[PDB]
Amino acid sequence: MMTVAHMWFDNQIHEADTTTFDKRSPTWTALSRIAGLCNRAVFKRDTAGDASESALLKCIELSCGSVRKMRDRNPKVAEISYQLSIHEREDNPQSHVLVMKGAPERILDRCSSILVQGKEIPLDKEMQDAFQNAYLELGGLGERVLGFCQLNLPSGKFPRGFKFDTDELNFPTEKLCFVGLMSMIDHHHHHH
Ligand code: NI
Ligand code: NI
Ligand code: NI
Repeated sequence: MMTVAHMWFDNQIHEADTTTFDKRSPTWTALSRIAGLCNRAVFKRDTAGDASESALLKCIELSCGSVRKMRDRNPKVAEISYQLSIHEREDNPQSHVLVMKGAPERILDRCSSILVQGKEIPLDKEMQDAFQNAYLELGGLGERVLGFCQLNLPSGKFPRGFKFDTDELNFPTEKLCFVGLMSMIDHHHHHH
């Protein structure tokens, strides 16, 4: 049974509440959403979906509340299974946000920018290294590591009700904004 153990964002490793750290950061707001929306899985309880998304669903459910309700005000418009999905932003219904997850390194390659304390900054060398190092620690704990990114689709070219072509990409899947990593562990010993 999977459970999110750690995560990397705002350039810092975080412990997942086994009972994230500071939720204040808007970066955590986005990661949380990417982990809840780019996720097919419903009901640490009885799952229905693959292991990883099961854990994510549990993590976000406990850390942020009803993901059921999160998925409700962020209508799925398109989807693929990396894994991605586009939604009508709760923020402003008129625009869309592309949420994607998958292999850390492959994910990283599709990102030009990255969020640090809510601020989007180019994903230069320094940051790529911060990522490699993080990716090394978490993977080194024998945990399954996932990468999370998103992209606020321009409302001009992708207005509300734009027919996204899931097969033949009718949109961009490159130059996304890296948000964070989330590592999960395959077992437990006791509960607190
Ligand atoms: Ni730890
Ligand atoms: Ni153990
Ligand atoms: Ni203990």
